[PDB]
Amino acid sequence: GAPATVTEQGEDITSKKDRGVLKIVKRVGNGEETPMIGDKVYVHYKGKLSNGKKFDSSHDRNEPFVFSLGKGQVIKAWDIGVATMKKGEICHLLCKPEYAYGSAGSLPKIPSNATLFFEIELLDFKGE
Ligand SMILES: COc1ccc(OCCN2CC[C@H]3CCC[C@@H](C2=O)N3S(=O)(=O)c2ccc3[nH]c(=O)sc3c2)cc1OC
Repeated sequence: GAPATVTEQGEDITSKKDRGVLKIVKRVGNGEETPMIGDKVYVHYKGKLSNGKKFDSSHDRNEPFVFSLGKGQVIKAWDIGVATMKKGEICHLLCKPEYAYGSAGSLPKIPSNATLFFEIELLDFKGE
């Protein structure tokens, strides 16, 4: 399935090249511009654990998830991954725990040492 495919066929987008964050572009977005640090970014996403369980979805809430890019408001994999996206892009990200919730996990849904899969759509980005 998609998690296996990004695990085996994804591109390492980390600066360390430690394969901690792998990406596949699923839908090519618009133009060449990616967001800049501090931009307000609007995304839709769904996340799955490596046991196949969906643990979150913005679609199911009928509202996007909004954060300021590159400020540690989200897991490291998201700051790194969303920074690579164009407006309108959909990607898959495979996130090792060192770029996610680490040994701590995140109760109630994310266990210790969890590799996470996300589908992310970059809806918009704007400077404030
Ligand atoms: C700078 O370092 C950090 C900053 C913020 C962090 O977490 C708060 C931000 N945040 C939650 C929003 C959401 C979308 C954005 C990505 C991610 C997220 O970052 N989660 S998520 O889908 O993985 C997700 C969803 C439901 C859910 N239910 C649970 O019981 S656990 C859980 C996890 C953690 C950081 O380092 C550990």
